[PDB]
Order: sequence, then structure tokens, then C-alpha cells
Amino acid sequence: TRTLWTTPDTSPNCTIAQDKDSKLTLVLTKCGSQILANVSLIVVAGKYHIINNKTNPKIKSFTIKLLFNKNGVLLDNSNLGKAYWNFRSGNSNVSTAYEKAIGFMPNLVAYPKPSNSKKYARDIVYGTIYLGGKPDQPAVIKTTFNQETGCEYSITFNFSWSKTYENVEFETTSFTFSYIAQE
Amino acid sequence: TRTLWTTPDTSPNCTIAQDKDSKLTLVLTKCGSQILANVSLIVVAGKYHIINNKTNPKIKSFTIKLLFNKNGVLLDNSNLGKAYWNFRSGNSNVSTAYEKAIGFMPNLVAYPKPSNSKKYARDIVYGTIYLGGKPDQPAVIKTTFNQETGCEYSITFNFSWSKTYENVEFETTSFTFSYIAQE
Amino acid sequence: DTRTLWTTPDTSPNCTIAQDKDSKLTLVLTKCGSQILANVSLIVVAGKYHIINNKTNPKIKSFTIKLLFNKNGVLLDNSNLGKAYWNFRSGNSNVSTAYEKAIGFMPNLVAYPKPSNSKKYARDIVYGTIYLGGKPDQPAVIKTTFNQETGCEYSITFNFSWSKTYENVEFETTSFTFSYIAQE
Ligand SMILES: [Zn+2]
Ligand SMILES: [Zn+2]
Ligand SMILES: [Zn+2]
Repeated sequence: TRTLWTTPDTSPNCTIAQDKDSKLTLVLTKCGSQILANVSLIVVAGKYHIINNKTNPKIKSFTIKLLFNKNGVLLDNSNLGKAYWNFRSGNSNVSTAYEKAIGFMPNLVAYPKPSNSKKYARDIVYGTIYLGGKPDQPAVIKTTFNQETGCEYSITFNFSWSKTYENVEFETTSFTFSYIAQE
Repeated sequence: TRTLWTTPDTSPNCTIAQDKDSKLTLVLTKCGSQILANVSLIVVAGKYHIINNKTNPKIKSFTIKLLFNKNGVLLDNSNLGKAYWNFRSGNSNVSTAYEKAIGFMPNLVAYPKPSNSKKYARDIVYGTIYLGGKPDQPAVIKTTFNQETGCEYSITFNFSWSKTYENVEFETTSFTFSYIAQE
Repeated sequence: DTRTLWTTPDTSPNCTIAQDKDSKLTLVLTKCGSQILANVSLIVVAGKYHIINNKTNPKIKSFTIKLLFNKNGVLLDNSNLGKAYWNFRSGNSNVSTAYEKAIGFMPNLVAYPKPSNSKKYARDIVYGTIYLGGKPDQPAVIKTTFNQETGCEYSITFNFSWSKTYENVEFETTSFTFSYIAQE
């Protein structure tokens, strides 16, 4: 009841360019007023599985979105599958889909939805991870809170890189960050 | 309660160069022997609001200080105002000023005040944040524990940058870190 | 549950990198349910890695500290870290008995598998950057890896490396925080 997660195995659960082309591992732990998060990505097939910027010069980034409703439940237009997201039960998930998780949503006062007033950057956290664990293959992970339309809350992970990679598999090291909770 | 904060709104609470020229958003959450911290800065007026180093080549850094007494109560000569620094209640604060928060202070044995004993670097944490959320606009945030004089405990944030920015507004992305607690 | 397992915050040598007790590893693990919040720093006080000079010794560029654990989450004598002051917390010191069980502090074996011939994925690694002497122009990379050592049930390995050419620099670092998925 204190941890929402994807389960840490290697089974594809996410759709970037084609159905089930990747495995997003994401763990959210409630430490009262802040949520502690840990994330990593493995692309298993399709367009982003093996990066070759000599063959495809413009393939330099992609986005994974998690959209939630007023009760903190995952919406189906998210890249991550609904069957794969729930409160932790041992090393798996609970049997039935959860009904409420408002205490895990990014705080709307710290991070407001888009509008006409001035937009601040505190709703963004930047980090860097490394492809295949290699020190010379960095890629940036930019995480933004509550900026998508069609939902009450959102968490989006944008992955991007500036080097010209030649035949590199897109599977990453892990990164931790935290954010202020709604309740 | 488990959380000491500045509240998540954006009304000025801090004085860097002139009265209430900025909003420091700082959340301290107690997870046992460690404190989980989340910080961000928005400057709204004065000398550090808009940076132009072609015009003022020497404005390259500034500091924000938090000084506390033996009970963990904030001293009035801190750059952060005493008005809204308090334990959390919803998206605001408890009605009455707290009188004890020793469990939130940086540990004096891990981070000792200046003496003639050898000074170690472990009382420092470095992080990089981005102005306006732009990937090409980094600034470094250096956090130091218990090195100020005239107080039993202290937390100081130093912000600096090496690039020659032209009309860049100082408002940052968020950074998360942690430190060992006194009790 | 919400306990702290640590090395104590003093500065008394407690770890062996190149010679006996040449360093002080300060490591604090706190349990927050299913994740462990970690905080680490290092002070080397003697030996080969105490004062770095890559003008006279260009090849001295990295070193490794390993913490090996058995099935109950107890530290094994062959770790670089000494068993004497690695224990649960009490005030600014430790409880009076060497611990029993700490499986709730061990890195998750499904998330981070032991070596085998199955594909090895990079998620069992966390990279961080720290600074020597607190100086902004002296970085070093700290690479942390989970469960990749043999001869144990679990492990946490810290590899320290640097690419700058240092000249007579003392290896004592700022602190870094990371987290990992707990076994239970
Ligand atoms: Zn393949
Ligand atoms: Zn402005
Ligand atoms: Zn020394």
C-alpha cells in the first residue's frame, strides 16, 4: 500500500513505436509528502531497439507518457499497459486493479497544468543514464509533471541523445529522483 | 509531522539581494536517520532576476542561507523568512510556529562546525539544474552543511554558472538530495 | 522497517582498498518500504590511492570497493569494508549486538540477477559524479553495481574512476545519494 510499480522482470509492457516494443521499469514509494522514484528502460524490438544514426540521421529521441485520472488511475492512451501497473505484492502485483492512488500523484499546486499564467521550470527534473552501462554512451532523460492534456495528472519521460550512435542497443542504467505529492 | 517545508505556492519568501526578491521551494521529509530534500528557486526581481553577463561580466554566483538554534528553530538572520517555514498541513502550514525540529537538523558528528581539526568534503553535495528548463542552460547548485558561524546548525545553497548568458531569467528545474539527521 | 544500517558517521578508518585500513567509507542505508535510500562518501587516508599524481603515474585511474553479503544479509569478512562497525543505528553509534537479519536491505534479485548466461542488462548499474576536496573542477565518477560479484548471495560494488590528469590531489569526496529496489 506504500509502493506502486511495474514489477521488475523483463517482460515487455510498453508501446513506443509498435506494440509491446519495450519494458519500462518504474517504482514509486510514498515517503509521506514526497514520492521517491526509480526508473530504467529496455527496448526489445522495432524502430528504437538498435540505434544507427549513420543509417537514420534524424532518430535522436522519443517519449513515454503516463496519464492518470482524478483518482490516480492509469488511462489507456498512456504508452505503458494498464495490466502491468498496480501496488506491490511480494515480487509481483496485487490480483485486482487498484481504485485509488491520489497520494502518489504529482502535486497540482507545485506543478500546475498548462494555462495562460507564467510557466515555471520546477515541474521538470533532468538526469543522465548510459546505454548498455557504458561510460561513453550517455543519453538524457527529461521527466516532466502534469503537462499533458486529456488527463488530471501526468508523468512523461523524454529520452534524447546528441552523439551519432552506430549500432547501439537502447537499454539503460537506473536513475532516482523525487517529487512533491498531491496528498 | 514528517515534513518541514516552505509550502508549494510561488509567493516570495526569500531575500537574496533585496527584500523578498525570490521564492525558494524547499521540502524536507524525514525518513528515519536521513532527510530526503527537494529544492528549486524562482527569482522574480532585483539583481539576480535577469542575468546578462555581456553587460555585467562579474555577476556569476550567489548564496542563500538557513541558520538554526539548538531546538532547530530558524534564526531571523537567515535569507529565508520565518513567516512560512513550518510543518505541513495540506498545501499550507500548521497555524502555530513550531518550537522543536531537532530531528530535521544536519548531524554535527557527520558535518562538524569549523575547528582546527581537518575539514572534510563530505559535508557538501553538488547538483546541476537548468535555467528555464532548457538543456543548454546549466547552473551548478552546491549545498553545504553546518559551516556557518553563530548558530548551532546550518544549510546553505550556492548557485553559480560558467557560461556567458545573455538575458537569461534565473528560475530553475528541481533537484533532489539527502543528508544524515542529528537525531 | 524504517531502520538505518550504517558505518557510523565518525572518521575512523574502516575499509581496506590497497593496504590495511587505508580508508573510511561512510555509507548510510535507510529503508523506505520497497526502496532503500542510500548516501555515500569516501576518505582515503593512506596508501597508493591517498594522493593521486597522473603526471608521474598516468595509469592510476580507478579502484573498487566491494560489500559481499550472505543469505541473511550479513557482511562477509572478505569485503573491503570491515565488519566491526557496520550495524544498525543507535544514537551516533551502533546497537550492542552484531546484527541478525537485514534481508530487507538487500538489492532485489529479480531486478538485479547474479551473473549467468542470460543477457546481462544495464539496469543493475547507477552512475554518479562526486568532487575531490569539495572543488568544482575535480570530478570523479562513482559507479555502483548490484549483485554482480560471485561467492555470495548479494553485493554492492563501488568503482571510482577519473579521466582528468590530477597532480598531487588528496582523494576525499563530497557525498552522493541514490536508491535501489529492495529484496523484501
Ligand atoms: Zn537485438
Ligand atoms: Zn521574471
Ligand atoms: Zn590525507
